[PDB]
Amino acid sequence: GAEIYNKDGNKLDLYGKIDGLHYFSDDKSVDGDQTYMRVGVKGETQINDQLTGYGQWEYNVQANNTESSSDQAWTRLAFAGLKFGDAGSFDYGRNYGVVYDVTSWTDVLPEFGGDGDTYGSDNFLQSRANGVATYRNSDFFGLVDGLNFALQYQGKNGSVSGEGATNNGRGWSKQNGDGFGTSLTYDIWDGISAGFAYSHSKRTDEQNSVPALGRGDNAETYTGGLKYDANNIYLASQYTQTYNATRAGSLGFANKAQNFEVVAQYQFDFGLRPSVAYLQSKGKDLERGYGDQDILKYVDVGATYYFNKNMSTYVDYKINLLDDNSFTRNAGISTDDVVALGLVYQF
Amino acid sequence: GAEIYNKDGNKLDLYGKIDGLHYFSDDKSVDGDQTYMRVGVKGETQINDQLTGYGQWEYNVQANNTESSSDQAWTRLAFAGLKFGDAGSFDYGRNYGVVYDVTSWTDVLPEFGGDGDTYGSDNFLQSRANGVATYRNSDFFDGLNFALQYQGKNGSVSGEGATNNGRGWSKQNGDGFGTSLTYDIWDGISAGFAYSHSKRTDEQNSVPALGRGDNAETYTGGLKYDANNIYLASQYTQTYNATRAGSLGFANKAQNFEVVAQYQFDFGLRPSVAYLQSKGKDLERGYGDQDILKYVDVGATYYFNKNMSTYVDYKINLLDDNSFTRNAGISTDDVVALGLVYQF
Amino acid sequence: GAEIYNKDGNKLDLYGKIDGLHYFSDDKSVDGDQTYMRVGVKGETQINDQLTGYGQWEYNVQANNTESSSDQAWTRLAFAGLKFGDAGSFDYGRNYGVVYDVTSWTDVLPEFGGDGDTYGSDNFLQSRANGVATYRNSDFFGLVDGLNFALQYQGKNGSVSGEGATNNGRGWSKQNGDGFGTSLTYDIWDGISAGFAYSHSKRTDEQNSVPALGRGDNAETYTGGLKYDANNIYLASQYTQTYNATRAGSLGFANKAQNFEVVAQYQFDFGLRPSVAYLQSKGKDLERGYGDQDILKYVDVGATYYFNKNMSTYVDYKINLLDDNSFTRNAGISTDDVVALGLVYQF
Repeated sequence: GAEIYNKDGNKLDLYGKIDGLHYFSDDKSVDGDQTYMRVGVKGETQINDQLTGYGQWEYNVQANNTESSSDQAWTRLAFAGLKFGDAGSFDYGRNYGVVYDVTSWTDVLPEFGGDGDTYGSDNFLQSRANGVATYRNSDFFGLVDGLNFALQYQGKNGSVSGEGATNNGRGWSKQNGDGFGTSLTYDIWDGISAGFAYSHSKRTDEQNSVPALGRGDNAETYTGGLKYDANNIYLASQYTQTYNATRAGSLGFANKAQNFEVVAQYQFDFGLRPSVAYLQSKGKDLERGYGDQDILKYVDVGATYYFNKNMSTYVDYKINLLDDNSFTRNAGISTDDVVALGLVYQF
Repeated sequence: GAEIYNKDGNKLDLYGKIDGLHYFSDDKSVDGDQTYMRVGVKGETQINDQLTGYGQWEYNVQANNTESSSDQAWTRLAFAGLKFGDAGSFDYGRNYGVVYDVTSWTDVLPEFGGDGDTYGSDNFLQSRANGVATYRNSDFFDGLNFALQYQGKNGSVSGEGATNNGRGWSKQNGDGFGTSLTYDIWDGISAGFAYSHSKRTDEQNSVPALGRGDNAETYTGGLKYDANNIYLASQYTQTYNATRAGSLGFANKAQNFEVVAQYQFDFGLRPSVAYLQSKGKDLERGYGDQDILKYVDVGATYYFNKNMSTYVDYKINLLDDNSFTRNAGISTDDVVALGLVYQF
Repeated sequence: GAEIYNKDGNKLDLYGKIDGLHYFSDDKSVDGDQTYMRVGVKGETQINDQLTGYGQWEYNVQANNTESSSDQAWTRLAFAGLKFGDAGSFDYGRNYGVVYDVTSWTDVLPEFGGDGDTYGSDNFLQSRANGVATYRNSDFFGLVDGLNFALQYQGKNGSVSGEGATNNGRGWSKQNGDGFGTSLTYDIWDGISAGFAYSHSKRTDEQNSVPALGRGDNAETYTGGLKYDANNIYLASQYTQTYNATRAGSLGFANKAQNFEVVAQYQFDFGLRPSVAYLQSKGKDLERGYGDQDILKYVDVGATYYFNKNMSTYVDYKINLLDDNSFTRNAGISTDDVVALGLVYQF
């Protein structure tokens, strides 16, 4: 929270956290210090009785490498928008894709989970993305309480140079063409919710030529999710079928993929919040003889102790169930277990 | 604005904007998402009845690329200074060159214009620069503002012409100075003049193919009308070895001209029309006289209030594609910009 | 200072400085504009009567290069911690090594001194380091007033690739293995203090193979310091003996080294604060025929004028006493004088 300005209908919210974090793992690419911090600003201005303008900015700053290292900070979110009361809201910039409106229900683990597992950042509309225009409608205007739907469009994010280039070029793993997404969530009963999400994007020419894995003109995602959040109990499950949209590590994309996440949590009155979860990502029809491969598969057990709204500490144990093989080695998929210890100050 | 601290005579101002921006162009180096944000801090402390100290920092953060991209943020401004009441002020750090005291009068377009057009950043004293010492005097000890500015050498990465903060030839400079003078002859009518003289580095005279000379010079004159919901501003600058000729180097001499007309409606709409051109002369490699920049700008901005706005800007590029534009990398396509800005 | 939030027992402090700085030197790697700024956040939350949580973040942003330059900003500090009253405190993240608890007594020069001289940043536990767990006890609980001790542990910070790698790899100069440190300072009077510091770390494989200078499995530092700070007079001395821990420029580490810093200052009532100091770093038993070599040696004279608590200006003159030879030339150690002019706004 930490509202630092609230004068003349203009509110400024300064949020962020400092996370002293350490990983223990046989994977040397993962083991070691993981300390980082986040800094953010939420701003809001009242234009008239029916119109409110807003903007948000979220910045990730790593603190686990030296003062001469490179690329230690990056923007997670940055968008400006207008809210027209019950009509809805629209914003554009770097924001979360609507697919995350459902898959975030399982992104509640102490440390692991979320982007970088079954889905990644800058991975079409599955997570945070560049240049997304998002329309959101709350409670179906004034009709149905708990019914939310969103419509989203994303412009092409092409290559660095060449015919498929845009001003903000990237590598094939983080490219996209013109695409759209839609999400729909409803609370059938108190504490129980169901959600659906769909996204369809054009694939770029470099995605079909540079990597060895993944061929197709369109990336598609079908997502369904459930949530129970009542009586100090949190239960969430999420199943997604992707087409030419799930990353197969360094090697490319999977032609088809089935991702599944499920998590169970309980919140004690004195602050402890133990958590158990299972995540898997099944790839199908891979090129170069890989065929059907496990991209992700692990069981997560951990807990978080909340001192208050500004301080917490946690332990997270990722029990990796992947078997080391040619695919995991060539794609760069980690198969070792990791234990995470964190102490977080939030503001 | 958004002053967040004001206790015991010390004020701290937190300003900035978040700009959801998108470009439409046949030029692939320009087309696509352009979302960025800026965050800044203005600080002021009162030392005594006649002395006030201050510092400012302005930071640009791009938001149009991935979380693994590189060089997405940079400092636009960072300087500390002392104010001697009405007598004037002195400050040092990364600040605008005094040439911008006049050329900023035309830097009022919805999206385009300013640095990156007839002049650039780190381009001698034309815009934001490193290591500038600036003295400013108000009402000339009335209504007449004068500035004297000095900039230390900003050399190469290594070699004889190196400094601790080395750069490439396009953004290098030697020891230089500038001076500016603006006056309001009538209510709402202003005239300005600016001069700049800098030593050029050896790499600027050896590495690029275009531009040869020991000194960079700038002569600028400007007019501005700002009254009755009407804004009119014009600016003419003649440079010598100071206007960039794209990737190829500098123009030996160049004539830049900017003019803009705007109207502010009471309900928030602000349409804008402008014309910009950059004529390079006496270029090497057989180029001779070349158009570096030439376009007509039309657009408008709607201000919801002091914290929220939306704008569209259309750059009608009048440059003809030829050997010079292709080799220098100068865009000749049109650009359309759509933006939604939150300010704090 | 500049506390911007203080509500419901949660305080947020926003600090920093803007330093308009210029160096004059025959050394082209040092001469020119050195303008930079610092921004920091100090946060504190009260959990209960006996427990307080906190976090701090410090960010360095250079302003002396262009808007197209690279790696102009980096994190100096980022850690989260808990205070259990008189029992002590613990924090983890990027923080100062306990050796600096003593050597900071001489880090009081107008511009020079500190990191980059006898010791550097990311240099085992001598200065700011990644992934340090620090326990600190003040006044020996409540029993011995003015007696402070600290115990510190640092995990391995290995290479970018290979067997000795961690997730946050660096080059050999800023690598470390598992290490620990301890510090002890006592205030005999309110202005007279004595301090001791010890540090022991395992060395990485790249530190013994890539550089030409410095061989050994363990890095050690022994530090003792004296300080007088009363009656507008500041006197401080610090002597450190290192083993395979002092950097010998580009060539590697010194097998053993003796560092000495001494500084004398006086504070006038009208704001002027003249300063004189001497710093030296004597290397011993260097390979390739270097033997005993001077790594650092200069006399510092300067002054700082404080306008108030938020504005200051200073001049600092480094009179370099190093003679140019084969070692200084090959290691890249500057032997020229430097004059610094600074104007600082603080918030």
